[PDB]
Amino acid sequence: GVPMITLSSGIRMPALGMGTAETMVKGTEREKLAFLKAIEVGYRHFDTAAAYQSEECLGEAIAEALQLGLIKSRDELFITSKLWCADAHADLVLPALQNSLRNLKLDYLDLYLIHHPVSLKPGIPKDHILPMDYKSVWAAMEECQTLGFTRAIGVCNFSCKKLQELMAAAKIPPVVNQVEMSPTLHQKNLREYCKANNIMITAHSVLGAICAPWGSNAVMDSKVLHQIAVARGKSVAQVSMRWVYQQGASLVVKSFNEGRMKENLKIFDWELTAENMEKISEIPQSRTSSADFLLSPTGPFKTEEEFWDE
Repeated sequence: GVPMITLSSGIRMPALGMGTAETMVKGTEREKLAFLKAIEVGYRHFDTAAAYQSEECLGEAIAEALQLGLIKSRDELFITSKLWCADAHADLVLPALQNSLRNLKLDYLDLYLIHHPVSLKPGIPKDHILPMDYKSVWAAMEECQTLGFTRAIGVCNFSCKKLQELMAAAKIPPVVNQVEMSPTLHQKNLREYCKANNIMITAHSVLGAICAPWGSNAVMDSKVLHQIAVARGKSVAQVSMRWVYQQGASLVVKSFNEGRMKENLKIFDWELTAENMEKISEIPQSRTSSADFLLSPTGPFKTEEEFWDE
């Protein structure tokens, strides 16, 4: 099945997880049925965020998955949620996590991440984007683990530069850095630093977010990946996701239909040859998921090069 990844703290992590559609609107009951279907197919790692108001759909799906005997216990699952920038302030982190736990109908999370390396004024508007205090927020994240409300803590979309900034006063180092990674964004430099510090790389937007406004077609319409997919008898989607795992990375994928989420679990039964990786290593680079919704002429980051340090 899905291999387990041993994180730096000893916590086991299912290498392949399923995320939630990045819609900052309410949750549909078709989302809940998709989560329940993933559990029935064989997914145990699920990745949500408080910014998408879809946690209650995952909480309902977990509850019904236990009712239907699909899983026998909650400790069979690896639930992850993220801290929204509006609550990315010291005294506001623990109320934020306890709210996500009440929405999820859970008592603890398996992993708690910081969504973006920025803060927001508690109330996209560009006047509200505020520079993050990495030391005080991470200390609150560190307390969230000590009190038992989460088993591990991490970060999302953190550059190698900003990681060292958070690693300075860190008592509990980040276990996971969830960043964009695909055959069009190799992240060699970031994966080089995280490997030497035992930070796990979890890849989002493995397919370039073809369905989102901030996405592109650089992965799904790649004629390089098409050629490999036919040689190996796979789809373009499985070639990209196999590449991420074969680089020693975790990955969260968004599955809107039972056809794809059944095929996604088959990336662990085959292997890309040595050339296949060399032909992919020379693919031109293009970052899809842009933080231009977080770029403010008044805030900490005003260009794409400052947010990503590239």
